[PDB]
Amino acid sequence: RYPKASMHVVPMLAPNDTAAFRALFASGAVDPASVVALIAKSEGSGLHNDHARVFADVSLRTALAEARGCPVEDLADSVTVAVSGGSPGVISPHVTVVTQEWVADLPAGLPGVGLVVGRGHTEPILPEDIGRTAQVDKVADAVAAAMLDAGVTDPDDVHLVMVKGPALSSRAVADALSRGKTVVTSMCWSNDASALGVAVALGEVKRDLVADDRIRDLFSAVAATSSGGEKRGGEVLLLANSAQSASELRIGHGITRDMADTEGIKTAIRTAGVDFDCCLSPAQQAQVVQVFGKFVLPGSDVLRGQHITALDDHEAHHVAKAVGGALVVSITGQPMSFISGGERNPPGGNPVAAVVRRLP
Amino acid sequence: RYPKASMHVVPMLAPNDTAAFRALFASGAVDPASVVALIAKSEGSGLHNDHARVFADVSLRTALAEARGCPVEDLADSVTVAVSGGSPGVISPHVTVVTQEWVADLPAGLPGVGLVVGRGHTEPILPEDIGRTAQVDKVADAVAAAMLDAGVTDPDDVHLVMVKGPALMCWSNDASALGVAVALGEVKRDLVADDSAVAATSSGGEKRGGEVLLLANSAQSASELRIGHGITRDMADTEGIKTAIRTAGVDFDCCLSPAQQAQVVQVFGKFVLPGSDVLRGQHITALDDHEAHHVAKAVGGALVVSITGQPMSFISGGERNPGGNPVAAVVRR
Amino acid sequence: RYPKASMHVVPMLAPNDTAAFRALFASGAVDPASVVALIAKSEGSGLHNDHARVFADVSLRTALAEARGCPVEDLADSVTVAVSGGSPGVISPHVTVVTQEWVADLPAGLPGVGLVVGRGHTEPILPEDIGRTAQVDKVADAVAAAMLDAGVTDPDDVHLVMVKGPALSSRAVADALSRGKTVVMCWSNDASALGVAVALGEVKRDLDLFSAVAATSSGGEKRGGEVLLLANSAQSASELRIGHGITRDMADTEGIKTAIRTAGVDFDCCLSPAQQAQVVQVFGKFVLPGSDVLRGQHITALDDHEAHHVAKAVGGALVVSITGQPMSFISGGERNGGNPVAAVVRRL
Amino acid sequence: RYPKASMHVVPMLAPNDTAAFRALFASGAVDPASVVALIAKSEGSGLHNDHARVFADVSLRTALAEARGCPVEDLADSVTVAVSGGSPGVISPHVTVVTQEWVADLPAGLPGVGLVVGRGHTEPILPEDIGRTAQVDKVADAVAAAMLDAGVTDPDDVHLVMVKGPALSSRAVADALSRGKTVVSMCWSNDASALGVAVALGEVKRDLVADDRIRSDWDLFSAVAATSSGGEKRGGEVLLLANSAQSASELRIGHGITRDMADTEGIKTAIRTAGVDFDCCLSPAQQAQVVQVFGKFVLPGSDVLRGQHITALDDHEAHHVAKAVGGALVVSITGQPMSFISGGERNGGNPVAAVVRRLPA
Repeated sequence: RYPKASMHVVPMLAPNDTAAFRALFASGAVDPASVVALIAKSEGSGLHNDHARVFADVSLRTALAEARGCPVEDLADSVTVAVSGGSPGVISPHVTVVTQEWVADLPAGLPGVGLVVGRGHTEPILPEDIGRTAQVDKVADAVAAAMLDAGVTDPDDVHLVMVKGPALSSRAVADALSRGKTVVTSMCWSNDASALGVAVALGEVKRDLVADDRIRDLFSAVAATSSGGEKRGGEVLLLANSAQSASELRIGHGITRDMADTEGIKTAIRTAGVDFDCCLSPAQQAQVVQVFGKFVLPGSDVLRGQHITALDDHEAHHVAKAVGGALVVSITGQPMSFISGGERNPPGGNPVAAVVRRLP
Repeated sequence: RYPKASMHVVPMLAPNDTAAFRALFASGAVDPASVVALIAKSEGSGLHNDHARVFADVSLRTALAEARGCPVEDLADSVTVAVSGGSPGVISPHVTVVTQEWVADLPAGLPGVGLVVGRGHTEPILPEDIGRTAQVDKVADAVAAAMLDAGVTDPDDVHLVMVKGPALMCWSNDASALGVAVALGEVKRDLVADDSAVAATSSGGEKRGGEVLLLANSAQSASELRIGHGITRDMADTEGIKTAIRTAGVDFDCCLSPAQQAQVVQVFGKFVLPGSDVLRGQHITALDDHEAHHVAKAVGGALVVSITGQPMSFISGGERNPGGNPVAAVVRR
Repeated sequence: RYPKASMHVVPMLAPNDTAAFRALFASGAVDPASVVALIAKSEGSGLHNDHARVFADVSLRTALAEARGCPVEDLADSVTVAVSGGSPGVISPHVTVVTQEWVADLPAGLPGVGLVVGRGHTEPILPEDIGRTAQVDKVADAVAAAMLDAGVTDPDDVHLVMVKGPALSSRAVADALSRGKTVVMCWSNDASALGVAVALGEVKRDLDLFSAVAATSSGGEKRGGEVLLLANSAQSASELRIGHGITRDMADTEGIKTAIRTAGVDFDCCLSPAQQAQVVQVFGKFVLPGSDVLRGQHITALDDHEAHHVAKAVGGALVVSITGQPMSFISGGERNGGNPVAAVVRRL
Repeated sequence: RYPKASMHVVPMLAPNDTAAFRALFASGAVDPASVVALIAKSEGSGLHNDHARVFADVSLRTALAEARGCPVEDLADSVTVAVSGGSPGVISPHVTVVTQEWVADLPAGLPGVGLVVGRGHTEPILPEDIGRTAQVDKVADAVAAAMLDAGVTDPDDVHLVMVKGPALSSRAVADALSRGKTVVSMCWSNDASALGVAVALGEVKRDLVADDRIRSDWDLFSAVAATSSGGEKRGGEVLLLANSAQSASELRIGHGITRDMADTEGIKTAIRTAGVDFDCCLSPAQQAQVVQVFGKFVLPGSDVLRGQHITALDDHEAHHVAKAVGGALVVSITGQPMSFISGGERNGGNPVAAVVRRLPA
């Protein structure tokens, strides 16, 4: 069997504006039953208590389930819904719809490698596990599972790994206590452990070097981790390439070197299959289907030898995404770009992945 | 009487960090008596009640007067102090020190036109004038006066005009901008009633005296700098910045080389909120956002700095308005 | 036809937490078909683009229609859903569920006047009407209609009037233009408030000119305005009574106290725990003050970028300090120095 | 010698508005040379990078020094300048000017105990000390020194202890590393400082202190500590307000504990124990007897209030909101917007002190 993945980027005027999204299926353009991921940007704060984000999640699930003719509960483990809140500046709220179907015959004429999607699920992550080696392990297992689901064995062909974990709630800690266990305290821990899990499963870090005392040098260049809610089941969404891919897309990745750097974005675009020096032409820009950039706050308050306010700013989270969005969009000309972050900090360095067209 | 203008960009770790600024003069590198403008970015909100901004203003004046050996009151109309609050993201707080002296003796091999600075003062602007034609007129007079002070007569050689007006705010700014338009012939005076590509207007305080700071070019310039300008087409556009850089004298297609980047001394970009919430055919949140003022500057700073690689860039704006934002660049000549 | 109004205040841990709300009906405690108003506080910004607020609105409707066995579209003109965003400080997010049944025996036991609820609907308010006398008039009609629905004729027995109006969109302005008409949120609110004043005789239709009891808000494109009115009447079978007061300045508790007292609680300065518990709900609108002078001193309340949030924080602190109940309906934050506050207490 | 302390509360329309402040001295009403503390509220964010706060600090010092006829550097260790940023809602920015002179003879007719002010200085607090027992100890020493400076030996007569400590700067950590020491910021310094106060006042036994329980064992606290930290200055500072029988002051201080975020009883207890006799409300006259309130409104320990969920810990504007609430409470009782409402940092009981008039018979 050969995998055929597609991406459709549709706008949202509000967290609950599913008009264009529904039109995608109503028009016959996309089969709702083949949808494997929804990756969205919503308007709002982007903070841990952003209810708009949840609103978008709920709305998108309800729309998709309606289009499938199933009740909403069914979508439980069949689709990855990842909504990142906060869409400052040039970032246009949207949802990227990811489909994948498997076909008996490989189309001919497809150059090099092509996009493939894998998904994975963690064993329940108990509150006692959060930020600790148990989480690291369970995530690693899920990532390996996702690599297998995508039919990928070379980790250098894995270009983006999104992990959704749980965070510590008061009900969670109460549960831990009620079973005589302790907790690390929250979201910062879950995220770090998750990132480390990715690093382990992709061989970027040796498992021997992991311990609860060293969790919070050891990095993944392609991890995009987030945490929240009470759901103990973690989830992995993996985007890679393979020679067996029937997709008309290819993914690449890069590392943004500092807060003002465009080269990481460019590298993502270029390694995905677009050939250019400095700028993209309109046509080349249009070949870029989606960019997934995580713009976490920098490691320091020094930028090109000068002091910046980016760590001191009460609005740091918002500002970081604003800057990232400005950069990405200035290159691609496409406001509907997936700009996540600015939680906390390759030192100084942020991941960015690009999905571009791969034509026969 | 050739004019020789220079710019020295020095960092500030805080609104009252005048260390590097003082070192500029203490080292003999710059003559404090030749300082004609201070143009700074401070950390803070950028809003009308930003006291950090005022803190930077007060601190800078006190430092400069100390370096001059005069008391602070004397600087009253000899130096233009313009502090724009709010330095989000990649913008590094700083002060651009602008000097100008006249020299008897025009030095040989300077290509084309060169940077010149002019300054002007309005008649008192009465509260009854704010946002009305009287303001428009008084500002226009001050701009003409500034053009004369710089020894410039061709308005196509004027590349930046900063106006500082009083408040009782959006009105004062609009009237001031119109004043600039009138004085540069961009708009006919007849078309003005109570019912510019290069204006950078701001207002605040009770001070009835408006102030103009004008940056232009002239053939008679002994300056080792040149200024250019551009128009930012929408919120995601880098072409206006590039045009500013290019027309100032840097020859490039798409990107600058490290050397070329280093040839850019300062950028003065005003990033007012867009005219609409549509950008490249898509909805954006930029007008709805409670932090719009901050975000606009963040975006502008990201753009400018991504091109020049210099965090100490003068990114102002955040005020309210489908596009069209002024940017000036000062480069080596 | 004797009216029996009740209020059930239930917590929400998030805009879409309808657990306690659903349990209200599932337990048999409240009949969902008798629900006439949902009045909620949600977590969020309280600003014009607060989607959490909308999230709560949608969630509440979807929960009430479920408990009614209808689909959600029906709740159409039958229930007033009013969600005020922004719950800073001591304000606990919640929904006050307002039921009203008509019935047969007037009990006795039941001293003086009692709570009654009236509802009303405006003629479509066209964009050309917003902020103008047409709106004033249509709102006035809707308020009169609501007074009638409640069986009240004396406007001195009306103690709270909530108006939901439309605001000006682009699509609205485009509409006005396409028919050659000229348009004038702040506007819609003022006109609505003036409507209430007219209908209650506080201001003479042929003219400093406030309503002491109006609580107005505007938003969306829906041309149909809505009135929710809370009053008293001698014909009321309710175990509750409503009163109102005016908050004199930003630091004043006397308006809250007056609301409580005139609703039927007898106290001088403080309430006892028991008296506190007699207070079922407080509806206070804490709009920004008229000036930046307070007890002879300068305050930052008008300059503050977070003014809207801070005003509610202050109001919530005041109300809750008196009643000891975090689940209090504290709205406002808009720009204007006297604020309305109403209290609903046990009759008993 | 008998101490005579006074307090003059004057408004500020901006961080650098020293008009009313200067008029205080120019009018002869107050002797600038007797000023021992400036305690101010400024407009601004209240956050760690609030430059308006610093602006107020600088402005006040410059004004005071000008009034003294000395240069500003001299005020170095003679005056405690404590500016708390962020004045939301009903809080009117202002500066409370604290004077103290010593007199040979005690005026007669002064009932009970009276206000006295003490000041103290820590040994340099090294970055390796921040949040650790070394800080706890150095602060304790400084508080004992302040108690002695005020002529007070009974810790039950100490009603407010303001500690200004250092915080961990990026250059501080570099220094620590450069000397082979470890570190761990502002929350730590504050906790350690608070513990220092608790130790020096006998509220907590020294034996019970350890680096592993400073932040952990929340049982250990001081009912009267008001701690803050910031800057690079290694020298901590204590400002202590107490009572004594030897006081010639026409004021008396009291304190209370705010039980939860919605509680007025702590404020009331402060007022009452300071010398105002009332049950529930104050009369206008009684209100006017209250000269200043110093309340620290740090965020609550939990998000449960009177059995319900509140947003106060989740809110991105928590720091601001906490002070808005506190200010509402204080001002609702005293009717005086110029009240010293600090806090906003993190943790469910908050200290509040009140200074009222104590008139001769």
